[PDB]
Amino acid sequence: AKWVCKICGYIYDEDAGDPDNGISPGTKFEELPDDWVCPICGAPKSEFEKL
Ligand SMILES: [Fe+3]
Repeated sequence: AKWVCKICGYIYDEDAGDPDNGISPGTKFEELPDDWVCPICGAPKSEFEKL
């Protein structure tokens, strides 16, 4: 799945993960740490919408 940061437009792609911030590819959004935030704008998970 992809999820979009409603603040900045960043797309969290679960296939890509977010390895620079400790997230391996294939990590589902729901598996992201509570303290993970948009690596662009720092918005919390609450500001993401699933596409
Ligand atoms: Fe953002």
